[PDB]
Amino acid sequence: MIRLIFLDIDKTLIPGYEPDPAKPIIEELKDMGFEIIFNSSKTRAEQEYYRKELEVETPFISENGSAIFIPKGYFPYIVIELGIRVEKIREELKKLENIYGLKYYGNSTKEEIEKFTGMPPELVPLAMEREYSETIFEWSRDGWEEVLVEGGFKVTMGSRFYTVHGNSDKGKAAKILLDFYKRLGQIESYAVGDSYNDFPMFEVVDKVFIVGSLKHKKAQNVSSIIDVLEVIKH
Ligand SMILES: [Mg+2]
Repeated sequence: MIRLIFLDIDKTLIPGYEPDPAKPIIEELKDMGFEIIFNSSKTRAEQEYYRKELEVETPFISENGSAIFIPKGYFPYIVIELGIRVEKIREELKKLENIYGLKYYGNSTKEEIEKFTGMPPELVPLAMEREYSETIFEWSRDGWEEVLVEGGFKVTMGSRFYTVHGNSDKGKAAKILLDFYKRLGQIESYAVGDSYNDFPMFEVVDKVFIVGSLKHKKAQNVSSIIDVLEVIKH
């Protein structure tokens, strides 16, 4: 049987932006025989950095399930796009930008982005390589969300800011990836997250953990990712 776990990153796997704290977690999960799938709002460029740093070479899912990346020849990258291109999102944000005082990646400076996100300077370039979504760092007037929703977009609160994306989510992407594993055998699925963008995942796995206080029906709350591992041991 295949044990697979979907791991969110920000505010779930690591405290901040440095990968180091997660090394022990990934090693332990690997020793326990898990297939570790990152499923984060982070861009593919950002996740490739974490993957390389943590030696994770499994499929991963980016920008709130907007795309599934499967390493060439992984199953006995191949990209499955499920969201919408970021240029279409920016076209609409541009129209709303000066109506709602919006600040997002496309209209903010590296400096602003660092201040908004608390991101280490050297990592900001990976965050700016967006393919299917935007992040709203701030606004000066409410109402833009309703407008984007009616325009066909999804607005989902993440670990730090709202994310504007297309017609997909972490669960739709997880569900599709889970089918690939099912062709290989029986699966015991887990999901670990921390915010609203993680809810769609919870609806598709057997066991669910939430790091922090956000409550969810099918989810068991814990204070940290370490706890998740302890619980799993049993
Ligand atoms: Mg998160």
